[PDB]
Amino acid sequence: SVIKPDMKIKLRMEGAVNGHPFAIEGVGLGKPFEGKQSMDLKVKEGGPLPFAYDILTTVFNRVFAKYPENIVDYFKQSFPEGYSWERSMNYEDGGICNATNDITLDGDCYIYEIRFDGVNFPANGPVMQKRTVKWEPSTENLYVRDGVLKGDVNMALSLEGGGHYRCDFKTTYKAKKVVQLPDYHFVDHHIEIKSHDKDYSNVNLHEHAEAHSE
Repeated sequence: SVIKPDMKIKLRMEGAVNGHPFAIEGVGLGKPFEGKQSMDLKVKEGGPLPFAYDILTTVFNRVFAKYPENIVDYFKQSFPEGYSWERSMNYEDGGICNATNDITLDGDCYIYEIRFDGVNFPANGPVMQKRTVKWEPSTENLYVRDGVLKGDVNMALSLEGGGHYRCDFKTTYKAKKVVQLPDYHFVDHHIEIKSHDKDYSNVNLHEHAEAHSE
Protein backbone atom coordinates (compact mmCIF):
# COMPACT_ATOMS: atom_id res chain seq x y z
CA SER A 1 0.00 0.00 0.00
CA VAL A 2 1.55 3.20 1.24
CA ILE A 3 2.75 1.09 4.21
CA LYS A 4 5.96 -0.95 3.60
CA PRO A 5 7.56 -3.59 5.90
CA ASP A 6 10.41 -1.13 6.46
CA MET A 7 9.60 2.57 6.93
CA LYS A 8 11.64 5.64 7.81
CA ILE A 9 11.07 8.36 10.40
CA LYS A 10 12.11 12.04 10.64
CA LEU A 11 10.95 14.35 13.42
CA ARG A 12 11.37 17.72 15.03
CA MET A 13 10.09 18.46 18.54
CA GLU A 14 9.90 22.02 19.80
CA GLY A 15 8.97 22.55 23.40
CA ALA A 16 9.45 23.87 26.88
CA VAL A 17 9.58 22.53 30.42
CA ASN A 18 8.90 24.92 33.30
CA GLY A 19 9.25 27.78 30.82
CA HIS A 20 12.63 26.77 29.45
CA PRO A 21 12.51 26.11 25.71
CA PHE A 22 14.30 23.32 23.82
CA ALA A 23 14.20 21.38 20.55
CA ILE A 24 15.18 17.93 19.42
CA GLU A 25 15.44 16.26 16.01
CA GLY A 26 15.66 12.62 15.11
CA VAL A 27 15.77 10.13 12.28
CA GLY A 28 14.85 6.51 12.60
CA LEU A 29 13.53 3.33 11.11
CA GLY A 30 10.47 1.30 11.97
CA LYS A 31 8.71 -1.92 11.03
CA PRO A 32 4.95 -1.25 11.12
CA PHE A 33 3.90 -4.90 10.95
CA GLU A 34 6.45 -6.07 13.50
CA GLY A 35 5.56 -3.17 15.78
CA LYS A 36 9.22 -2.23 16.27
CA GLN A 37 11.11 1.02 15.80
CA SER A 38 14.36 2.72 16.66
CA MET A 39 15.64 6.22 16.26
CA ASP A 40 18.65 8.43 16.94
CA LEU A 41 17.87 11.76 18.62
CA LYS A 42 19.87 15.00 19.06
CA VAL A 43 19.16 17.98 21.29
CA LYS A 44 19.39 21.03 19.01
CA GLU A 45 18.31 23.78 21.43
CA GLY A 46 17.94 24.04 25.22
CA GLY A 47 20.63 21.45 26.03
CA PRO A 48 22.07 19.98 28.16
CA LEU A 49 18.46 19.28 29.13
CA PRO A 50 17.90 20.21 32.80
CA PHE A 51 15.08 17.67 33.17
CA ALA A 52 14.79 13.90 32.81
CA TYR A 53 14.89 12.91 29.15
CA ASP A 54 12.46 10.11 29.93
CA ILE A 55 9.50 12.51 30.04
CA LEU A 56 10.03 13.03 26.31
CA THR A 57 10.45 9.51 24.97
CA THR A 58 6.86 8.39 24.47
CA VAL A 59 6.25 11.54 22.45
CA PHE A 60 8.96 10.49 19.97
CA ASN A 61 3.35 6.73 16.42
CA ARG A 62 0.90 3.85 16.90
CA VAL A 63 1.49 2.90 13.28
CA PHE A 64 4.43 1.02 14.79
CA ALA A 65 2.26 -1.50 16.63
CA LYS A 66 1.76 -5.09 15.55
CA TYR A 67 -2.01 -5.50 14.92
CA PRO A 68 -3.58 -8.95 14.51
CA GLU A 69 -6.01 -9.38 11.57
CA ASN A 70 -9.08 -9.40 13.84
CA ILE A 71 -8.54 -5.93 15.30
CA VAL A 72 -9.27 -2.77 13.32
CA ASP A 73 -6.12 -0.77 12.74
CA TYR A 74 -7.13 2.89 12.94
CA PHE A 75 -3.55 4.05 12.29
CA LYS A 76 -2.40 2.15 9.22
CA GLN A 77 -5.82 2.77 7.63
CA SER A 78 -5.30 6.53 8.02
CA PHE A 79 -2.50 6.78 5.47
CA PRO A 80 -1.44 8.23 3.08
CA GLU A 81 -3.28 11.25 4.57
CA GLY A 82 -2.12 10.36 8.09
CA TYR A 83 -3.37 11.37 11.53
CA SER A 84 -2.45 13.57 14.50
CA TRP A 85 -2.59 13.07 18.22
CA GLU A 86 -2.78 15.09 21.42
CA ARG A 87 -1.85 13.89 24.87
CA SER A 88 -1.97 15.07 28.44
CA MET A 89 0.52 13.47 30.81
CA ASN A 90 -0.36 13.99 34.45
CA TYR A 91 2.41 13.22 36.95
CA GLU A 92 1.54 12.38 40.54
CA ASP A 93 3.45 15.34 42.01
CA GLY A 94 1.55 17.81 39.80
CA GLY A 95 3.94 18.12 36.88
CA ILE A 96 1.79 18.22 33.73
CA CYS A 97 2.94 17.73 30.15
CA ASN A 98 0.88 18.25 27.01
CA ALA A 99 2.14 17.12 23.63
CA THR A 100 0.94 16.86 20.06
CA ASN A 101 2.21 15.08 16.99
CA ASP A 102 1.01 15.74 13.46
CA ILE A 103 2.16 12.83 11.34
CA THR A 104 2.49 13.01 7.59
CA LEU A 105 3.96 10.61 5.06
CA ASP A 106 6.44 11.39 2.26
CA GLY A 107 7.40 8.33 0.25
CA ASP A 108 8.55 5.63 2.67
CA CYS A 109 9.13 8.20 5.43
CA TYR A 110 6.88 9.39 8.22
CA ILE A 111 7.44 13.02 9.23
CA TYR A 112 6.54 14.17 12.71
CA GLU A 113 5.84 17.76 13.70
CA ILE A 114 5.89 17.64 17.51
CA ARG A 115 5.06 20.10 20.32
CA PHE A 116 5.87 19.38 24.01
CA ASP A 117 4.97 21.59 27.00
CA GLY A 118 5.45 20.76 30.65
CA VAL A 119 4.83 22.94 33.68
CA ASN A 120 4.82 22.80 37.48
CA PHE A 121 7.51 20.16 37.92
CA PRO A 122 8.81 20.67 41.48
CA ALA A 123 12.42 21.86 41.57
CA ASN A 124 13.47 18.99 43.84
CA GLY A 125 11.32 16.34 42.16
CA PRO A 126 12.71 13.33 40.20
CA VAL A 127 12.16 15.02 36.84
CA MET A 128 14.08 18.25 37.51
CA GLN A 129 16.63 16.33 39.55
CA LYS A 130 17.06 13.76 36.76
CA ARG A 131 16.47 10.77 39.00
CA THR A 132 14.54 8.54 36.59
CA VAL A 133 15.91 5.28 35.22
CA LYS A 134 13.37 4.09 32.63
CA TRP A 135 9.64 3.65 31.89
CA GLU A 136 8.22 0.28 32.85
CA PRO A 137 6.40 -1.56 30.06
CA SER A 138 2.72 -0.66 29.87
CA THR A 139 -0.67 -1.53 28.44
CA GLU A 140 -2.63 1.20 26.70
CA ASN A 141 -6.39 0.85 26.47
CA LEU A 142 -7.96 2.20 23.29
CA TYR A 143 -11.61 3.06 22.78
CA VAL A 144 -13.62 5.18 20.37
CA ARG A 145 -14.99 8.53 21.58
CA ASP A 146 -16.78 11.15 19.45
CA GLY A 147 -15.82 9.41 16.19
CA VAL A 148 -12.11 9.46 17.00
CA LEU A 149 -9.90 7.09 19.01
CA LYS A 150 -8.67 7.55 22.59
CA GLY A 151 -5.86 5.66 24.24
CA ASP A 152 -5.07 5.91 27.95
CA VAL A 153 -2.21 4.35 29.92
CA ASN A 154 -1.01 4.09 33.50
CA MET A 155 2.70 4.79 33.23
CA ALA A 156 5.53 4.53 35.73
CA LEU A 157 9.13 5.69 35.78
CA SER A 158 11.51 3.54 37.80
CA LEU A 159 13.52 5.84 40.08
CA GLU A 160 17.21 5.99 41.11
CA GLY A 161 17.71 3.94 44.24
CA GLY A 162 14.30 2.36 43.93
CA GLY A 163 10.61 3.14 43.88
CA HIS A 164 8.40 4.46 41.09
CA TYR A 165 6.97 7.78 39.94
CA ARG A 166 3.53 7.61 38.33
CA CYS A 167 2.05 9.42 35.37
CA ASP A 168 -1.36 9.05 33.77
CA PHE A 169 -1.52 9.44 29.94
CA LYS A 170 -4.67 10.40 28.06
CA THR A 171 -4.28 10.50 24.29
CA THR A 172 -6.72 11.37 21.49
CA TYR A 173 -5.84 10.13 18.03
CA LYS A 174 -7.46 11.83 15.04
CA ALA A 175 -7.33 10.39 11.53
CA LYS A 176 -7.17 12.96 8.73
CA LYS A 177 -9.71 10.99 6.70
CA VAL A 178 -12.65 8.69 7.44
CA VAL A 179 -11.41 5.26 8.60
CA GLN A 180 -13.00 2.17 10.11
CA LEU A 181 -13.33 2.53 13.91
CA PRO A 182 -11.93 -0.17 16.23
CA ASP A 183 -13.72 -2.04 19.01
CA TYR A 184 -12.13 -1.70 22.47
CA HIS A 185 -8.63 -3.12 22.55
CA PHE A 186 -5.16 -2.89 24.07
CA VAL A 187 -1.63 -2.07 23.02
CA ASP A 188 1.26 -3.39 25.07
CA HIS A 189 4.32 -1.14 24.89
CA HIS A 190 7.92 -1.31 25.90
CA ILE A 191 10.04 1.77 25.26
CA GLU A 192 13.77 1.84 26.06
CA ILE A 193 16.71 4.18 25.73
CA LYS A 194 19.37 1.76 24.39
CA SER A 195 22.32 4.14 24.46
CA HIS A 196 22.90 7.80 25.34
CA ASP A 197 25.74 10.12 26.15
CA LYS A 198 26.22 11.55 29.62
CA ASP A 199 23.79 14.46 29.26
CA TYR A 200 21.45 12.87 26.68
CA SER A 201 22.45 15.25 23.88
CA ASN A 202 22.57 12.04 21.84
CA VAL A 203 19.96 9.33 22.38
CA ASN A 204 19.23 6.00 20.72
CA LEU A 205 15.61 5.08 21.52
CA HIS A 206 13.65 1.86 20.88
CA GLU A 207 10.03 0.76 21.25
CA HIS A 208 8.10 -2.40 20.48
CA ALA A 209 4.31 -2.57 20.70
CA GLU A 210 1.67 -5.26 20.16
CA ALA A 211 -2.14 -4.94 20.02
CA HIS A 212 -4.38 -7.52 21.63
CA SER A 213 -8.08 -7.83 22.48
CA GLU A 214 -10.53 -9.86 24.57
